[PDB]
Amino acid sequence: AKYELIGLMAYPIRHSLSPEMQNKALEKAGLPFTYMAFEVDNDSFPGAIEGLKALKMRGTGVSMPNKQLACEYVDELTPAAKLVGAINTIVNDDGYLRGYNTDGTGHIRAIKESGFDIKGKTMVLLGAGGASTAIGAQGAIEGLKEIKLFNRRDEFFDKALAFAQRVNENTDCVVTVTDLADQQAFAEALASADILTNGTKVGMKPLENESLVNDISLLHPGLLVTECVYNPHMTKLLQQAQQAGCKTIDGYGMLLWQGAEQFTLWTGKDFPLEYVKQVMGFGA
Amino acid sequence: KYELIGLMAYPIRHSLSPEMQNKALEKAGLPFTYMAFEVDNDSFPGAIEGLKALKMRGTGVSMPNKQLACEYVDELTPAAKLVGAINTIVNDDGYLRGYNTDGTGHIRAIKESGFDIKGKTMVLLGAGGASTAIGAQGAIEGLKEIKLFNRRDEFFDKALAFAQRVNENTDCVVTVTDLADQQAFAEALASADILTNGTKVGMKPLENESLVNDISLLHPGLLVTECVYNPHMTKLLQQAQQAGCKTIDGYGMLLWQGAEQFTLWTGKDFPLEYVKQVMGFG
Ligand SMILES: NC(=O)c1ccc[n+]([C@@H]2O[C@H](COP(=O)([O-])OP(=O)(O)OC[C@H]3O[C@@H](n4cnc5c(N)ncnc54)[C@H](O)[C@@H]3O)[C@@H](O)[C@H]2O)c1
Ligand SMILES: NC(=O)c1ccc[n+]([C@@H]2O[C@H](COP(=O)([O-])OP(=O)(O)OC[C@H]3O[C@@H](n4cnc5c(N)ncnc54)[C@H](O)[C@@H]3O)[C@@H](O)[C@H]2O)c1
Repeated sequence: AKYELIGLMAYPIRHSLSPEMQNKALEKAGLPFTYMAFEVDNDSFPGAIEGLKALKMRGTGVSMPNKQLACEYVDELTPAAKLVGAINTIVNDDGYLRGYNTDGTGHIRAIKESGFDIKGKTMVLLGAGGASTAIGAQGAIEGLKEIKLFNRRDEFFDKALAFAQRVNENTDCVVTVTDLADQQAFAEALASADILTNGTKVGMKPLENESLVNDISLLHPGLLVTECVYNPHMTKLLQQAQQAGCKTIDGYGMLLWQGAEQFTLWTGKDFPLEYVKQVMGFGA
Repeated sequence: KYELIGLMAYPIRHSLSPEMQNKALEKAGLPFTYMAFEVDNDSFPGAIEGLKALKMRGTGVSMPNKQLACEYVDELTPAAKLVGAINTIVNDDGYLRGYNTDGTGHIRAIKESGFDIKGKTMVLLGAGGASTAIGAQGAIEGLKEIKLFNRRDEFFDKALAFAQRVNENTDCVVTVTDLADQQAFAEALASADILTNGTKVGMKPLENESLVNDISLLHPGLLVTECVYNPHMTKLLQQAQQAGCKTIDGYGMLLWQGAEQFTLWTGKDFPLEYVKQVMGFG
């Protein structure tokens, strides 16, 4: 009876790995919090937030299709989340709601944890969806000199443009958006890049048999390559990077660090990352 | 995949409901989790918004929201309408049903000892949540007469009106006597099968008293029930036991009340003997 509730507001909720990860981390540390998932869409989201406040829930993770909508229900968003226009985390600080995007802080935390310094580097970002804008937003916020966002001409292209505009106009980070079709612009981008980051669905099943990088000669050792895809754990892009001497960061790195960021936001304590890693079976 | 079952009250710190329900849930491996939420009259309406939006299976309700909660359910039981307060809400696809298991619980605890409430005469001490719950249910289930005594406080008037609702909707006879009429108390008692305390007397910081100043108001063979369960053995029960007469304690009510809630939420049978032992109610 002394535990606070932390939710997950989304629909569907069947395939989430947050519940087990947060709860196992919580048990390990013996903290007075319980994590539960709830089926919430755009129509019930407003009443769910009223519940969050009335019941004094500690917070809630947020997923499709409520991430953009949730931005309208918090009192405060971080500068990175305002760039993104979407949050996956809400923290209830005694009635005052703070909105965060731990996908961006997590991925950026995973990078730093490897001993890589973000400040002033050049990132070649593939995609402009939820993972990519969150990643680039935080990256800009933490000092990236430039971001060479490459996105095909699909339903996300204009999104890339506004994102670049927002990041450009609100940060000292220089973002350019280039059409993926221009392979030479891509070749020059990669050569000048310190980090290659895939935030697209390419690499994830069923498309598990492809990368946005046609030839490994396009990559150069010394380049750090990060992957958002965690299914499969070993993407084609990752294998290219490992077959080119590049240092790497897999999907599990972002997933675990992202979970950590949420955990600390809600508990104030450090996340037992190695433990959660083994317990969830992300080690093999 | 688990559904939430809450408790909406303030305070919540002392409630034994969370442990009982979660022990019972865990014993059967049921896909539900019970959790207490600190909620009062001002946050109750938003908390109900939350029960619907989050799709909770339901929620237990305790002070100070039992009366207010009746205005937030789509449907209430006949007993609940007589009491004017509920301790239980069940959410059936957005449709909310209110029940007062405190009534059914106490009555079930009585029937369970081997005693039949039909046609009997109960001397009912009190007019709060416990007493009106018990009286409502007891009346509905064939109680011939309810003689309730209450001091001249804020619950006296509530007692009068309560009596009226019951007297008007049941075949039960209910009277309201000033607890200060020591004579009527001994007399209206004299002819009684059941003595039931629903007041706070017996519970700390009133653990040294009883509303029974004499045993000659007790015919050892009589039935004395106590709502108080802190302490387990109240002075009113300690007298009764030494008096020789048979009694039903607060634990009986607590467990049967909890059982009803559990079955309403889960559809399963409550593991009462297990919870009893685990809770150390033995
Ligand atoms: N590791 C983690 O913690 C984590 C967290 C979030 C998302 N992800 C993963 O990251 C990936 C992206 O998810 P999201 O939510 O941002 O997706 P999203 O639907 O919001 O956007 C997908 C992006 O991929 C690009 N894309 C898709 N197919 C493409 C193709 N064939 N060629 C070129 N571009 C293509 C789109 O233009 C778009 O910019 C998914 O694999 C998801 O599983 C991982
Ligand atoms: N065992 C269970 O399941 C269960 C359930 C509910 C309540 N309870 C217990 O029942 C008792 C009553 O709780 P409630 O919710 O009905 O309280 P309540 O506030 O609603 O009503 C209190 C009643 O006690 C009377 N009273 C208070 N002090 C008195 C005094 N000094 N002398 C005479 N009468 C006095 C009042 O007039 C009133 O009628 C408490 O001990 C509570 O813990 C037990």
